[PDB]
Amino acid sequence: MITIPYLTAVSTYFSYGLLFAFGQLRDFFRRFIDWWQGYAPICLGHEDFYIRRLYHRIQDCFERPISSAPDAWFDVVERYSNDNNKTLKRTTKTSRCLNLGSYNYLGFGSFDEYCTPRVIESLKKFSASTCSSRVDAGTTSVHAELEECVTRFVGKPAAVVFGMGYATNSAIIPVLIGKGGLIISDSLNHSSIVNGARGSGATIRVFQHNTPSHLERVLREQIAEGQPRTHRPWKKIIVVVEGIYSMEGEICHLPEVVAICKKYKAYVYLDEAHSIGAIGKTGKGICELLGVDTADVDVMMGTFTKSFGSCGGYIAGSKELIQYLKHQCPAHLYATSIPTPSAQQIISAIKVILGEDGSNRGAQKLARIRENSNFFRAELQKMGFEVLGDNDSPVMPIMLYNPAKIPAFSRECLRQKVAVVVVGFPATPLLLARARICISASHSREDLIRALKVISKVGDLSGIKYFPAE
Amino acid sequence: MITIPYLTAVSTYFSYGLLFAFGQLRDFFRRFIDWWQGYAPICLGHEDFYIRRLYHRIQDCFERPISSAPDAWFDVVERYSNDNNKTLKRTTKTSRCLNLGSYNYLGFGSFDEYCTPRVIESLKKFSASTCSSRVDAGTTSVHAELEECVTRFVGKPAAVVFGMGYATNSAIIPVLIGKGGLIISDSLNHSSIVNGARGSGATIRVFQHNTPSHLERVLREQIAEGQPRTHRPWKKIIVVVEGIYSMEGEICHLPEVVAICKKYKAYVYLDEAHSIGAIGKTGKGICELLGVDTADVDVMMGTFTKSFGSCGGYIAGSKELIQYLKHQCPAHLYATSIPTPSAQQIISAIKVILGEDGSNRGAQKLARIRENSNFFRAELQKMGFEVLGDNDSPVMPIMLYNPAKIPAFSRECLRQKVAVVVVGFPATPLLLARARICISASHSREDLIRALKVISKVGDLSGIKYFPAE
Repeated sequence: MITIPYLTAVSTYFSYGLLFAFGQLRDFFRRFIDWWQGYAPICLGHEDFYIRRLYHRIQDCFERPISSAPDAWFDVVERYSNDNNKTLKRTTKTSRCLNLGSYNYLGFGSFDEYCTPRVIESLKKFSASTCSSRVDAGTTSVHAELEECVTRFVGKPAAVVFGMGYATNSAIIPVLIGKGGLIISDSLNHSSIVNGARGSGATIRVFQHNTPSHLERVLREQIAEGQPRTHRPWKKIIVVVEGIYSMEGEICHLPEVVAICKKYKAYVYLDEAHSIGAIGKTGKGICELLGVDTADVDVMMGTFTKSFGSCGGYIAGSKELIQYLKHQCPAHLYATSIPTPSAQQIISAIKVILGEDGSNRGAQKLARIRENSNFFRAELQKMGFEVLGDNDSPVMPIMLYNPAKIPAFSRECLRQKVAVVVVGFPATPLLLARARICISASHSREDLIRALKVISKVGDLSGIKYFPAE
Repeated sequence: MITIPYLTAVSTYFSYGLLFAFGQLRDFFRRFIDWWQGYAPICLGHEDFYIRRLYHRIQDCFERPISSAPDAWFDVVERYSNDNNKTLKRTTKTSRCLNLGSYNYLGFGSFDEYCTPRVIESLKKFSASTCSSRVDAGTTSVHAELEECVTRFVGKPAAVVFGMGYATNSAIIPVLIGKGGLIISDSLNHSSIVNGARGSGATIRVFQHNTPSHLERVLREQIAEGQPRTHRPWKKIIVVVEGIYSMEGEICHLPEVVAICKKYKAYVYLDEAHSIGAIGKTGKGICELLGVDTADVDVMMGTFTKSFGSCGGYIAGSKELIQYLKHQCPAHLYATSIPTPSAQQIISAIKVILGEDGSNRGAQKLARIRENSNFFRAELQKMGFEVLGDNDSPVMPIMLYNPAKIPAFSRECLRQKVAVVVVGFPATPLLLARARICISASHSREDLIRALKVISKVGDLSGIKYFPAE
């Protein structure tokens, strides 16, 4: 699924083994110096080896504090050590870098003159948020008006909105499935989905990432073998897939997945976290870009953090599914309602996207998010880099493959006034370290042109042009 | 289940091996002399080895033709060879032996003055039997009156009567169970029951003869493992047992079997072939002797050949079972009805047994069948023989254990005017050859006394007094 140059797959294992060897050696001279209030230690000796022997070496590439709105250009605060690199502290000095590590695709995480004036007015009339849950006193009028805009937008009959995009997967999967069920998940699913599956009693299998000929062969075996020990019938089967598989940048093969789930009478659980304002000619997600009937999928989970510039989540489906969840979902019963100015800013963003604001800049954003991604991705391939994903996706990871290139590609770019994101080993597979580039609809062409020459010059030093240029 | 003297288990295998060795040698000198119309042979070379090398040596102990009614005393025809023992032919000379190899328990296979005059009258008014089946023109009035006497006698709501006791098991088991079902049979079941189970598509397991602690352990495994390859659920389970296990003479442990079949929701199929006029204070069978509610068993098969002195069979059960069988049983639809004088002789025998004939000799038979069996069996044990069965059973096999004692115990007894039955290897297990003694209610005490001294003198020569006398 990823083409790896053979000579680089060898100098990566060597680079990791050298780190392992020096780390064990150094940790062996700490265990004999600890000779100099009775409870067990907070953490054992060797459960955080790669946290203190690999992460602390490059800890200045993460948790960079900014002091400006998440815009195309922000200010980055500078940090010193003051005690030989153990606890970084922040100065007063700042910079002015190009934002390429945020998520605001449509450029809503800013001050725009249709949403912020309405949200400020919906603040001084409702005071932040209610202190009760939604079934007691936290269902304001704004919370009832917003659950209609989401149903109109997404397309399904009814929807529920929560206040966290991570609790939208750990507090719902236990409700729909329980013990005796099955969950054929995709390999590269978020942590929230797997934690939600663990919170119930269901069994989890995994089919190969983004290929249906392997999804069929797993369903056949699992229905022909029943429960793992007492070969009862499987009470249910649910298949979980994602719209755009981030950190791989690929659009899912939805038409070929739904067709196989219908045949074996399994259910489908879609996850449009990255693809609900980005892809599509109207912004309706993958079910519109790929031309699939929205009633073939049973549940559709989403998130407003990335595109609409406001926290939250939702679930949409048949009108009895929503009635069941509103009566038996712990996140709906026990948790405080989503704040009011954080719901007005979703209402007034869906109005802009649908063009009901009077102006017509709801289509300029949708066109400029595409004419920027198709340009950046095309230009990176011509210089010989290795970028993944298709042509219609806001994310494009660049593969690095070497643990030592992670602090080299980031420190140079920050020094030349460009900010990016890099991902290491403990989170990713060992061999696949990458950098993630996020392109928004607020970047101008003059910025992408200037940022491509900064990247092309840094990529010569590290030698990450694995493919041949022209 | 049978105590075998060790020194006799060794001279039996030696006796059989010597027969095997001489047989192979002799058959090897026939295959080279056959040198002196194109179709394949009727029978291969070596599928009837024990028919021509073991049975032909003692073929004069079987198929003895008699020329008198099956009474306490009959006439046995004498046979010569005339061509060096290849084809026995019958003479005109006869004998007068003591009948100990028939089956008429209650002494109905004779000329008694309440049944024969009625049967002769029901003959000259109905001419043998109808030439049609029962669903077209073979349901005479006598056939409708007889199916009421059987329901009154047996006790269950409805009953069907057939014309053969062997077709009463091969044409019904296919109807009740089919493919996907299970049949836990007892080891020592008749050939008809196993053939009937083979005629359907059901699977057959076997539990250990007359022990319930092994019946439970088979049901547990078979319900915990499902179908043998595709672990579906078992569609049904039926348990087949017999009232009195002939050729072992034991009464079944019915109360401990029904209790375990209720627990696992299996069905029960009883087989009262040997125990429907013999045991019981009224002659109602094992369900009366052992005190078990007759509604705990689902199907009850029987036979009129042994006790009532007339061919036939029956099945009794719930009024919808009979309605289903009368509409979907091949033996009821395609086969000629049971003859009329052979049904009148069952009606007029059940009337005698129930005491509705005016006289009271329906209880004299039931008492004299018991005071004769309890005497004969008690006297045989005191002389040191090995007899099986309980105290309430008309059959008592005497074990011989040696293939050469089969023609020795029979030829002597016939010479001293006593007729018995012996059973060999191809039919029985190898080690267990026996003689079967049948005691009726028509034998007098003077006959049993005289027959016991003939047996006690023959048993000295062959040395079949394995147990110690007093």
